[PDB]
Amino acid sequence: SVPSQKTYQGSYGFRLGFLHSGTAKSVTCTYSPALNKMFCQLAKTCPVQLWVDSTPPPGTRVRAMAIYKQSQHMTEVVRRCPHHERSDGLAPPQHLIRVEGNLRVEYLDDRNTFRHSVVVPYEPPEVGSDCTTIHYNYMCNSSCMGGMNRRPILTIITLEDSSGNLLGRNSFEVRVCACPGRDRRTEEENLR
Amino acid sequence: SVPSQKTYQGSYGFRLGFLHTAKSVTCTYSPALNKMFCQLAKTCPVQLWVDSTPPPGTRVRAMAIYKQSQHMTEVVRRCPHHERCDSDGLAPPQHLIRVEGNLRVEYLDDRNTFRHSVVVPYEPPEVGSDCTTIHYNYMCNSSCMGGMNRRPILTIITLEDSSGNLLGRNSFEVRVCACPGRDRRTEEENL
Amino acid sequence: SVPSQKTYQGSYGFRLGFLHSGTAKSVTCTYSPALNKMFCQLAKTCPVQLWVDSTPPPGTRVRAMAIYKQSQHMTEVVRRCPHHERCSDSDGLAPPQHLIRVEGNLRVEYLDDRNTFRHSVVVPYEPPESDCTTIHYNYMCNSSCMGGMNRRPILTIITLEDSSGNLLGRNSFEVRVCACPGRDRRTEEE
Amino acid sequence: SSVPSQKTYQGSYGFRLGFLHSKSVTCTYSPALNKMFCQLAKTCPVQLWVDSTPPPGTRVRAMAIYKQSQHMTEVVRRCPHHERCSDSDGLAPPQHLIRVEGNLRVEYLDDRNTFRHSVVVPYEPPEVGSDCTTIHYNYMCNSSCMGGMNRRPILTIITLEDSSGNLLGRNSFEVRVCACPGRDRRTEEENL
DNA sequence: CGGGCATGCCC
DNA sequence: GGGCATGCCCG
DNA sequence: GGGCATGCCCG
DNA sequence: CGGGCATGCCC
Ligand SMILES: *C[C@@H]1C(=O)C2CCN1CC2
Ligand SMILES: *C[C@@H]1C(=O)C2CCN1CC2
Ligand SMILES: *C[C@@H]1C(=O)C2CCN1CC2
Ligand SMILES: *C[C@@H]1C(=O)C2CCN1CC2
Ligand SMILES: *C[C@@H]1C(=O)C2CCN1CC2
Ligand SMILES: *C[C@@H]1C(=O)C2CCN1CC2
Ligand SMILES: *C[C@@H]1C(=O)C2CCN1CC2
Ligand SMILES: *C[C@H]1C(=O)C2CCN1CC2
Ligand SMILES: [Zn+2]
Ligand SMILES: [Zn+2]
Ligand SMILES: [Zn+2]
Ligand SMILES: [Zn+2]
Repeated sequence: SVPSQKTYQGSYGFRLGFLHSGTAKSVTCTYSPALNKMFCQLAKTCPVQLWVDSTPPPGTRVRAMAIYKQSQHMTEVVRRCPHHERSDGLAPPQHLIRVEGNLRVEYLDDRNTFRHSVVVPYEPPEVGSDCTTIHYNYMCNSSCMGGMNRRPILTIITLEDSSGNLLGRNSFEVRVCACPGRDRRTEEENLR
Repeated sequence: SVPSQKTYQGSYGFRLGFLHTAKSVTCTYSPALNKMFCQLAKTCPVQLWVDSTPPPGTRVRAMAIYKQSQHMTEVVRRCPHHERCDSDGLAPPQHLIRVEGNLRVEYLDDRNTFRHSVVVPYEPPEVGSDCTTIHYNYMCNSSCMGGMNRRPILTIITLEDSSGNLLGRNSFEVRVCACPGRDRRTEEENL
Repeated sequence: SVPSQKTYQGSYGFRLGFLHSGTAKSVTCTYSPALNKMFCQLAKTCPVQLWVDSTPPPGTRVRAMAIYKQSQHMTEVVRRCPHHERCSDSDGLAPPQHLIRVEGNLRVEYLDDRNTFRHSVVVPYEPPESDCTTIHYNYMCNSSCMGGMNRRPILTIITLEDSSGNLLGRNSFEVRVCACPGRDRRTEEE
Repeated sequence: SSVPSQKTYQGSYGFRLGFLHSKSVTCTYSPALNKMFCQLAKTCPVQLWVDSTPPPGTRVRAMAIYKQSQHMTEVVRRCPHHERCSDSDGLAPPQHLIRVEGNLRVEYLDDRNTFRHSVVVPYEPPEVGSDCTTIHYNYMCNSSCMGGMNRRPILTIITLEDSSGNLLGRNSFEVRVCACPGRDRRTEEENL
């Protein structure tokens, strides 16, 4: 079954935050609140903030998974194109989404659905901060032929206990493109 | 190594011909550039013109190479995406160049140079015709990532005997694109 | 014995020309007239123009050779550093030890001189398509490489030769291979 | 190549390392980073402290590995320039990064199975009136050497072993070989 | 930092 | 055919 | 000890 | 694009 994308704050008040990087043409990543859509470049750092009202228990994990947004493509596993599949020392070459700068990263190929995901332990924010940040990398362009092939995707962020039970969920659309600033302005202008 | 490009009409007067830039054209040839513009997997007719007919057993080989000397040693092959596609029943999935409509087509993977080539027997022109046309197919765009990767290529057409000895050679540049008529006008106007 | 660097226009009025690309920090190759010095990045295209008053005969060749500019280093052969001489930058035609390559010419020829041990690269002269024939040189080590040039400045000598090697003309220019030619040209000119 | 263990192991003899007290200085050790900053080919003293005297024939082996997990499987060796510099003392083969000075009983190993380099000397008990044994190490490449360590930080693994090579103890410390150890220690400390 | 264009694709 | 979608070369 | 030389990084 | 850091080296 297609994994759920429904927003769910859960008993810890789980919410996502994003950096507000603007729409300069050269911007490596930028988030559009009006679209709830992240625009980023291939393999560049894509910060995602985790916000909670109450700290989840030790053993809590944070999983990221991509699915196709269009209903006719939702049952197809999101994976890297054959060119980019051919790197780093921790992530499987087939996985679209990586976590950088975290040696506790763990990747999953699902036994039943064959979907890819990446999971890290939830770590509480630093003494001064009010949120925890994960540095994601997207390893294919949305336009990659033989891969996403111009099909829009969503990234589903799930807060899990140690057993994998759901504690909270949030999602956002992603476009991996060469020009995130240009493309965000173009789509937001097309809301008019 | 690097195969020869030298035009060589040889003992039989071997030369190439091409049919005769709108944005609908499946293929278009530029005499000014000696360059064929064609779309992926669409008919690319090349005419064989000879002054004298070659003997029975003569073969016609086609091979692609990169035009730039910095890439000329790299084997031209299909990109990873299209390699994973669309066979006609005989063409191996990694070969860039195919021949359509010839049951006697042979595809060669050289055991030593690793270069790909496609070979058909030479047929004399039909009654009333003064040339023999072979319908080639290019199975990747010049821009295909992980393949030609926007590098221009040349197609080398060689006339060979059954033993592989050279009888004649010609060549032409080729760009496999989505809008051949458009790119031909741009290149001819950027000179 | 050090190869000659004496400018000689010869019977064909042989001069060099360079593209004027400014001093932006990311410029891949820029020429300073005040210094007669080329600032370029490693393995990037460095255009050198050949200007002649009359077309030299067929068979004419164009050779490029690097020598150290300082007199106390002039007898040392300019070569790549031990690190770079082990890469795979091949290009299919160039020797791994040679500092200077020509890109985009299948008729390129490289020489290790049997007597002087010096490296040079030669291409056939081809008439302009332009008022000038351009050769695309690549320099395969930074001026600062340890065990190679080691921050010593070099001169590139361009010689026009007939098919037998006789001198038809000669010109030269200083070269710095660096990460940021735009920044370094400004610093050296200041 | 498989990565040698870095696990601290005091062993039956309570083996531990010590360092002398610390911008013109040739070497300096930072307790906050467990990191040694030293100059190329300069004396880098390392103290051996034991609670009990190991048996005769015990040896002390030093081996370098890259600290980052990405480069951990790569053998640490001298850059091509320094390997050709012929700056040998007469004992160390030119490819070895780590040398021992002032000990003619030194032995250098090019492991036939792992291809790792190491340098080993006999363990000498502390002299009368002393509490530790000092080995004077030399590092023959800067951390920044192109074609060698190439700005990748390394760890030095010191092992105590018997005559046959069996492990008796292990410690480790990060090391940066640079031109100005005092400047670079101050810089790295001040970034924490 | 990115302007300008290459190149697939849709109307 | 006009124009958009979307990557990238070189400063 | 400043401070420059110079490869590199970062968007 | 430049700003500026990393880092060997010079006064
Ligand atoms: C949104 C709802 C809930 O509150 C839980 C988790 C997700 N769905 C179904 C049950
Ligand atoms: C949009 C992207 C960028 O960030 C710069 C300017 C245009 N493209 C390629 C490089
Ligand atoms: C969400 C948190 C904070 O409180 C500040 C700004 C972004 N992160 C890290 C520090
Ligand atoms: C040039 C090509 C074609 O053949 C049609 C019309 C314009 N483009 C895309 C489809
Ligand atoms: C040298 C010649 C010319 O006259 C211009 C500038 C560079 N080349 C080609 C065109
Ligand atoms: C000067 C060099 C370059 O060309 C760019 C900008 C600054 N450095 C590194 C990348
Ligand atoms: C840091 C190093 C030193 O040890 C002295 C002073 C500054 N540099 C070069 C010499
Ligand atoms: C081992 C220890 C001692 O006993 C003195 C000499 C060396 N080290 C510091 C002081
Ligand atoms: Zn891809
Ligand atoms: Zn393809
Ligand atoms: Zn070098
Ligand atoms: Zn070194």
